[PDB]
Amino acid sequence: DVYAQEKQDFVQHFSQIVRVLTEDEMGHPEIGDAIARLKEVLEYNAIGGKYNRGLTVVVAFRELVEPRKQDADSLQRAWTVGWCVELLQAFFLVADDIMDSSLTRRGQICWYQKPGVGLDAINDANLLEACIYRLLKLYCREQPYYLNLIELFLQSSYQTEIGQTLDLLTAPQGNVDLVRFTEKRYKSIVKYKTAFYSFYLPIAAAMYMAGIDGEKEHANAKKILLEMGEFFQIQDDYLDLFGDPSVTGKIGTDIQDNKCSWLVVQCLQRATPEQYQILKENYGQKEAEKVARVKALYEELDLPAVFLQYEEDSYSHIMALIEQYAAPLPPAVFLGLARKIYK
Amino acid sequence: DVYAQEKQDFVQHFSQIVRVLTEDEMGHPEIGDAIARLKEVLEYNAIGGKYNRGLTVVVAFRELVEPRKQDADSLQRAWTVGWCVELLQAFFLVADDIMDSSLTRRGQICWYQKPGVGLDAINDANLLEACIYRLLKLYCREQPYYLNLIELFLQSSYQTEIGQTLDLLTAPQGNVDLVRFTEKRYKSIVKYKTAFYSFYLPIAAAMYMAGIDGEKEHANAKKILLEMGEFFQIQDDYLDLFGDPSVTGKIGTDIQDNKCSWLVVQCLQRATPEQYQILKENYGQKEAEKVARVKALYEELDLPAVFLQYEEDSYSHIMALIEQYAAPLPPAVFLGLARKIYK
Ligand SMILES: O=C(O)[C@@H]1Cc2ccccc2N1C(=O)OCc1ccccc1
Ligand SMILES: O=C(O)[C@@H]1Cc2ccccc2N1C(=O)OCc1ccccc1
Ligand SMILES: O=P(O)(O)C(O)(Cn1ccnc1)P(=O)(O)O
Ligand SMILES: O=P(O)(O)C(O)(Cn1ccnc1)P(=O)(O)O
Ligand SMILES: [Mg+2]
Ligand SMILES: [Mg+2]
Ligand SMILES: [Mg+2]
Ligand SMILES: [Mg+2]
Ligand SMILES: [Mg+2]
Ligand SMILES: [Mg+2]
Repeated sequence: DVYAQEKQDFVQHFSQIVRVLTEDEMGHPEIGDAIARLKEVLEYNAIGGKYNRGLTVVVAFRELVEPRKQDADSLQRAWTVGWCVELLQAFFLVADDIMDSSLTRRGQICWYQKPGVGLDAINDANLLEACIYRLLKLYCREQPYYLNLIELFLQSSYQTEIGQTLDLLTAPQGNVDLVRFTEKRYKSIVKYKTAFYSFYLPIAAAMYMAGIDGEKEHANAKKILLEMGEFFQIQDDYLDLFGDPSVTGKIGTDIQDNKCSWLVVQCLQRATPEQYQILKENYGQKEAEKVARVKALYEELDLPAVFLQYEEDSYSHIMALIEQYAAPLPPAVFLGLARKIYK
Repeated sequence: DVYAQEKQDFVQHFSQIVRVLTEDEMGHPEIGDAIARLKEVLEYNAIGGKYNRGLTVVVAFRELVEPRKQDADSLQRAWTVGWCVELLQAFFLVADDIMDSSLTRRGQICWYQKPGVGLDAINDANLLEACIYRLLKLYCREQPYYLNLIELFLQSSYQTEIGQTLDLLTAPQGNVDLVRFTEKRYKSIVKYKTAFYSFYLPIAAAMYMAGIDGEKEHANAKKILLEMGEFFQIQDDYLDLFGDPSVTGKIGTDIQDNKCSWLVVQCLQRATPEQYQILKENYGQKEAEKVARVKALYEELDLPAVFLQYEEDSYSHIMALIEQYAAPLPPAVFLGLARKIYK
C-alpha cells in the first residue's frame, strides 16, 4: 500500500525529468528538433504503465533511509533514480517489441508500429538509455553512491541483454525444436532477461542511496529478488496467452514467436506422445488456427490451474526466503514488493 | 605513419579482448550460448575495418604519455580503451545499417542482413555497447581516470544518438522536402552524428589516460577535432556515391534514403530552377533509374571537382586550427590523424 501513497509525487516528477532532459537544448539550439523527438519518445514510452519498478526505488528509499535524512533534495534524487529505472525499462521494451513482433503495449500501439516511426525506434531506444546516465550525472554526480549507481545500471543492462540473447537464441523463427525448451534453460533465461532489472535493480539502487553497499547485504537481497523475478516472468508468460487483454494492455505473441515460455515448458513435461506431436506441428507459426490449437492443448492439460497452484507455492517459497534473507533490511521492503506482484 | 607501427600489437590484442569478455561464462555456464553469440557478434562486427579510431587512442597515448610511464600494463589498458572505441563504433554501425537499409559494410553483408540474424541484431548492438563498460571496469577500475572514461564514452554515445536522431528526422522516408537540406542543418547533423565519437572521443580518451583532464585543454582539442570530423563526414557522403565500391566496402544508400548529404546540399546551392525540379522528382526513391538521374545531375554540376577543392581548402583550414590550438599537445597527434583522413 506504500506504493499508492508515493505514486503521485513520483509521477509528478516526470514533468521535471522531461524539463531537465530538454534543457540541454537551450544551450544547443541546433539540436532542438532532436530534443523535441526525445520528448515525444519519452512521453510515449515512459508514460502509460504502472511505474512499479521506479516506485520500488522510492518506496525502498523511504524505508531504508532514516527520516532525518529524507530531505527535499534526497527525495528528489530518489524520484530521479526511480525514473532512471523506468527509462531502462522503456529502452528494453521498445527494442523487445520490435524483436518480438509485438502489436500493442500499455494499451497503445507499439512505438515502432506507429506510422512514421518504424526502425528509427532503434535509435529512440538508444536515446532513452542515454538519458539514464544524463540524469544520474545531473542529480547524483556529487553523491558518494554515484559510481555505484552508474555501474549498477550498466551491469543490469548487460545482464538483461545476455538474457534477451538467450531468449532470442532459444526461439529461432520458423525453426521449431521443442527439445530446447527445458526447465533449466527457462530458469536461466528469465533470471537474466527479467529478474535483474525488474527486481534486483530497483532495490539495489535504493540500498546504494541508503549507503548500504556491502557485498553480503546485496547478495542476500538478490537471493530474494531473483526468485521473485522468476515468478514474475512466469506470470508474464501465463498472461501472454491467458491474461485479460483489457488488463495486460498487450497482445501475446509467445506461441507465434516460438518462445521458451513457462507454458510450453509445462506442456512438454505433461504432454503425451500424441499431444507432443500436436504441439510440434502448431508451435512457432503465425497461423491463428495453429496458435488456437496450442492454446486448446494447454487448456486440456489444465495449465491455468497449474499456474494458480504454482503461484501459491511460489508465494510461500518467496516468503520463506524473506524470513531467511531480509535481515538486516526491513521485511516490509520485500513484503510490499511481493504484495504488488502476487495478485 | 605511427599508425602502421602500432596496428599489429593493437589488432593482436583483440584475441585477449574476446577472451576476457568470454571468460564471464566460466563462472556462469548457463549463459554459455549467449556468450557464444557475443563472440560471433564481436568477430563479425568488430573485425574487418581499418581500426583507425581505436588506433588513434593508442597512437595518442604513446605521444602524450611519457615513455617511463608506458609500462606493459599501461599499454594493455591503452589497447583496451582503443578497442572500446571500436566497439562503440560497431554498436552504432550495426544499428545504423538497419536504419539506413544498407546492404554491405567492410566488404561483407551487413550483420542484420545475414540469414538468421535479422532484427535480433538490435540486441546484438546493445551487447556490444555493454562490452565497452565491462572492459573499462575490468582493465581501468583502479585508474584515476576511470570515471572520466566512463562519462566520456556515455556522453559521446548520447551526442552520437542526438546526431542520428537529426540525421533520421531530416530524412523522412517517402517524404521529399529539399527545403530542409540546408548547410546549417548539415553541419549540426555531422557534428553530432560523427565528429564527437570518431574524432574527439579517441583523442579525449588518450588525454584522460595521460592525466590531461583540464577543461581548457579538452576544449582546444575539440576545436580541431570537431572540424576534422565535419570534413570526414563530408568525405563519407561524397564516397557514398562517387567512391570506389571495392575500396569503401559498402553500398551507398544516401539518395534512396532521402538523406541530407553534403552532395544534395551542394546540389541545391548550385541548381537552376529546372535542375532543382529534377532533383525533387528523383530524390528519396528506390528506383535505380531515379537514383541514376540524381547522380547525373551531380556530375553535371561538377560536384566531384567541388569536393576535391573543398578537401584542399578544408585541409588548409584544419592545419591552421592546429597551429592555433594544438599547444600544449604535440602537433604530431593531430597531424598523424589528419594524414590518415586526407588521402
Ligand atoms: O500491472 C502491471 O503493469 C505489471 C503487469 C503485472 C501482472 C501481474 C502482477 C503485476 C504486474 N505488474 C506490475 O507492475 O507489478 C508490480 C511490479 C513491481 C516491481 C517490479 C515489477 C512489477
Ligand atoms: O579507410 C577507412 O576504413 C575509413 C574510410 C575512409 C575514407 C577516407 C579517408 C579515411 C577513411 N577511413 C579511416 O579510417 O580513416 C582514418 C580515421 C582515423 C580516425 C577516425 C576516423 C577515420
Ligand atoms: O515476454 P517478454 O520477455 O518479451 C516481456 O516480459 C518483456 N521483457 C523483456 C525482458 N524482460 C521482459 P513482454 O511480455 O512485456 O514483451
Ligand atoms: O552515412 P552514415 O552517417 O550512415 C555513416 O557514415 C555511419 N555513421 C553514423 C554516424 N556516423 C556515421 P555510413 O556511411 O558508414 O553508414
Ligand atoms: Mg516481448
Ligand atoms: Mg521478449
Ligand atoms: Mg511476455
Ligand atoms: Mg549508414
Ligand atoms: Mg546513417
Ligand atoms: Mg555514409
